[PDB]
Amino acid sequence: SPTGLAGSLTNALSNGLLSGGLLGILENLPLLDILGGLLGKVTSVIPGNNVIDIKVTDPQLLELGLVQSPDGHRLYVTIPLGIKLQVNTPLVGASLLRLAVKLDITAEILAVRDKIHLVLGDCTHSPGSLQISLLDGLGPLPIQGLLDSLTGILNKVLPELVQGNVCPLVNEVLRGLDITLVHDIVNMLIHGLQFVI
Amino acid sequence: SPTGLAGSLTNALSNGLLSGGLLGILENLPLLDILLGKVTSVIPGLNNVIDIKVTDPQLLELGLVQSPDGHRLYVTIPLGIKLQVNTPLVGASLLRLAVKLDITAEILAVRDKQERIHLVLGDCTHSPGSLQISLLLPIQGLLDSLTGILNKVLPELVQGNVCPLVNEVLRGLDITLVHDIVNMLIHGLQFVI
Ligand SMILES: [N+]
Ligand code: NA
Repeated sequence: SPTGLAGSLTNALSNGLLSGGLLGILENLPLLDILGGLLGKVTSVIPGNNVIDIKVTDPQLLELGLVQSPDGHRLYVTIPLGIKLQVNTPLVGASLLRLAVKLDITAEILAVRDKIHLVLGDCTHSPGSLQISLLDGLGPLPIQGLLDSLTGILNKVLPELVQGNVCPLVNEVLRGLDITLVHDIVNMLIHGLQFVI
Repeated sequence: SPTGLAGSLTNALSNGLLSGGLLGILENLPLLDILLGKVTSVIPGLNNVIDIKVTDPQLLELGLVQSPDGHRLYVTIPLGIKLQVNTPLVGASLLRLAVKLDITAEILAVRDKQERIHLVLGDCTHSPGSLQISLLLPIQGLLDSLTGILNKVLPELVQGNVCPLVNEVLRGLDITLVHDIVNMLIHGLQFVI
């Protein structure tokens, strides 16, 4: 089952991310930190328990993708990510929405010189990767009256959040990859040779 | 466990050989099958001169080296066996031997006139100066006789039975491992440390 560089890099990346650890990073996202208006936020806190609450669970990593530029000098790894968002309200003590979330992080890997060598270029959220799906709901009301408003803000906040949280890690994983694996992959890029087919 | 090509190649070969399966081939070597005293034993009815068993077949760490131009590759396949010598005539054992032998497979990348690149074996040979022999009522006499014949027969026998295998293994290697190695050899690029 030993294989070539392409299959070795993605296998090595995954193992690096998981010992990062990515899943913990994907469980401890500060979604509320960022996500009338404040009057309610104030009335509930001063209420002396309420508001809505959001739990992050079932974080997961899926099979990485790998694509190489036609010229052969650049590598683009895509990192499919998954989380579930449990939307509740402690006030009534009920769960209103259960969402499944999927998102991709597209990291570009470059070869660079500074006397370590295989480095992260652009880390970003792939456009169109964010798929929010309804898993469960208290009833027809939150689904017909809350979801779309909720997902709407989510399509605006999450991607840049995940990118910012995940993106540092992959760089830490690139530097720390097997020395000999890196060396070989660099050679192939420098000479614009295809190893991802 | 994920490494570069060199590291990956060695592990791939080791797993490939063992599941080949190399050990069985070494045990089943036809050492015996190979004048007056010889024909005499045949004519009598109820007698067998001597027998040899091969035991404790073992595969050691492969060695890898790359040519200076970076176009050819030389993998070293260290081998080990134990030879127990018996005389079935009497019911006795005789002596035990430890034999260590090295096989050297050269691995090349050649370009086809049709732009296709194939990875090719040619050639495999028992490595000169590899064969080593050690001792585990008297028996000092035959020892030099057994040592002498082993010294002029074994290496070619092992080469003959083993390197057909390695050739089988190289064919069955991972498609992308081969394509990656081949590209780097045919473009003269070092990946062996
Ligand atoms: N809504
Ligand atoms: Na629910």
